[PDB]
Amino acid sequence: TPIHISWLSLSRVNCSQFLGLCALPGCKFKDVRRNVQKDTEELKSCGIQDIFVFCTRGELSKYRVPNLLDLYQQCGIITHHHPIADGGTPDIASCCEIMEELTTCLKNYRKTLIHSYGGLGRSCLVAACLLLYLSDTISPEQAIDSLRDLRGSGAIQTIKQYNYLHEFRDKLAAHL
Repeated sequence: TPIHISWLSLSRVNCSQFLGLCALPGCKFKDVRRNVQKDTEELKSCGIQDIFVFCTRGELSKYRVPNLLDLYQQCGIITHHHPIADGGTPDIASCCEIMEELTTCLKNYRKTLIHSYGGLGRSCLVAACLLLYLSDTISPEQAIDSLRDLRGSGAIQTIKQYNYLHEFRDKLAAHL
């Protein structure tokens, strides 16, 4: 099979663009045997221009895709690797850099895709953060609902992540 991308509409934050989310491309784990090169080519063939990866180095090793980043760039895709702990959250400085690189991809009209291990939690956390980021009217609860509607009730994984969403605005406000 291909690799499925779940496209998030950003119209709720006044944006014509869509943001793509997915699970680990080329992942090879129990019962899951993907072809990292075919997947890459597929994404490339789809028009993907920029890809954000939140999987750590260890994971890329575990799931036998250590040169994931390599392959993406070999295919002409700009790769944004910002490791976030499985079940964890990004510090404010890193999450801030992610928001900025994402916003730029959109303002440039770049077909953008983001992924974690299972595209459910770390990825939804960043996606939901981007909604709060681009809108000052949407609630954490609402941003969570939008991703829940896209990824399922398991959109956000841990209460640590829920906790980050609530107050992400305040933590981000903390700007010296």
